[PDB]
Amino acid sequence: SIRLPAHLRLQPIYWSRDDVAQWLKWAENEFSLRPIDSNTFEMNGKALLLLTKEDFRYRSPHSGDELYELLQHILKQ
Amino acid sequence: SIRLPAHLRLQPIYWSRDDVAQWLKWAENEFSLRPIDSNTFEMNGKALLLLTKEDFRYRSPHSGDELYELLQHILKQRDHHHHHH
Amino acid sequence: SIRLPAHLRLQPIYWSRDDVAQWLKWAENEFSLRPIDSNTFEMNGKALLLLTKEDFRYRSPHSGDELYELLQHILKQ
Repeated sequence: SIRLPAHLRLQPIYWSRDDVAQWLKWAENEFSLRPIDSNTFEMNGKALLLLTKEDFRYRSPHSGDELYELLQHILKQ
Repeated sequence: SIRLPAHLRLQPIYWSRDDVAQWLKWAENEFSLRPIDSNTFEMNGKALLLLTKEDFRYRSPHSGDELYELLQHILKQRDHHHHHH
Repeated sequence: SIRLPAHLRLQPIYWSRDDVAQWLKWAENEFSLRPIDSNTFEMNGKALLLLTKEDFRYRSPHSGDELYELLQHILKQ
């Protein structure tokens, strides 16, 4: 299953810039992804929700698609 | 959700150049974007609608994707406003 | 038929990042595919299951569709 750390259980639309960075770090560890510079997603959650999947892919060629789908899964929960 | 001020809740095609500037200020605040220069898009809404996402990135290296997609969301909202029951 | 080697019979959701790489190595040989880079999917099984078929196609222009359907077959088994 997919369970977020307590500090990230709020809806993504409320995530701060730090929350987004924490989410990226959590995802890296939970899914064994290649590390990326969190500054590639220089925004909060409300802005993150505006990005298209292609926007995720160009920011992270190696994990963007997974991160986008992970976010969709979180929203669907 | 996303709610524009009254003077901007019209279809973007009806936005004046000043409306576009006001939209940028509203967006910067609403989405906590890095400071957007007032000369980023000196044109009216009809003109803004002709730009591509790449154009938004060139004009706003820091917030182009956010701004372009925010405009897409606004267009979808207007479409729903005019076509729902 | 399609039979996974003993070390890959555990459910994909439990695959480690190395297991995913082992699956790719097995698939390339079993299906006579073009060479698959061992880091084509830098993630574990939980992450692999979140990707879409389009993502597989982008990651592997030569075999992504086949690998995605192979995974579905494994999940159905």
